[PDB]
Amino acid sequence: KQGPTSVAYVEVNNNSMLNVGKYTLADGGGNAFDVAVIFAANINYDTGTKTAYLHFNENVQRVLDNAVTQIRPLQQQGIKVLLSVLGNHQGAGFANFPSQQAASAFAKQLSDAVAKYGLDGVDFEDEYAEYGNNGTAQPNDSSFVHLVTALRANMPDKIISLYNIGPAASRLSYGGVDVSDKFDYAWNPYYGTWQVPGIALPKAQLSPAAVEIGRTSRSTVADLARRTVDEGYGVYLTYNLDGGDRTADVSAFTRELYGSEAVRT
Repeated sequence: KQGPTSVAYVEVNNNSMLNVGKYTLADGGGNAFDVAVIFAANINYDTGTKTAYLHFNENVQRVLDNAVTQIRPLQQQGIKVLLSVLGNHQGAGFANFPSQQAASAFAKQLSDAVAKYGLDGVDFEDEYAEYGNNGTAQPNDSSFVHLVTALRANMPDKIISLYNIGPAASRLSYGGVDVSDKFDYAWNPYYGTWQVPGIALPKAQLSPAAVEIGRTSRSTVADLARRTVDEGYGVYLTYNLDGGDRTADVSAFTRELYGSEAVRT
């Protein structure tokens, strides 16, 4: 298979990660999706101790406890699986840590989860944090840089991706360290649109197109897939793959990205 790397986010609350592996290219090809992303763990806040922590709802936790049956089959196929983290309405966000050590400790919880669950990386989604709640600070300049630096130092061989959105996304430099280069990918968060992430990453590691399997039009899927290749970008993001027969939606993008149809099951 040759072309942009395609990513599929799966809302494990109502959907199976295992559906990402059922799509392959009709030609010799290979997987229709290269990266699967578990949506989503959260950054919560312990108000009494003034410290943020990595929270996993029972559903995400179960995908994890059951990684041998929910994740390994994808990984055996060659599919890289990422854990995504989101704000959770608790004041604490990625651009919110008060010190390097606080940001580092959260970095550690992420790092450990990647190792404990044999994952391939972490994806950051700075949305819904609600900076200010529970006496937290507003976004500061150092927090996200501290987090990324610490996370990358812990797992130098894993993927760290940025969901282009929120305060953190534009706070990539503090001190003599710009953490842009510490990211493997950055993608557009808005479905059915083309929005080039501003992060100083090469076009091969960026995905300006964002489509939602099931809610974004088929002509739009092809158009953004074709534009991805033509413009020189190397990543293509698909949001919310379900368990329905999405063979034709997947083919609309595999055709442009790799010159082939998709086949399911």
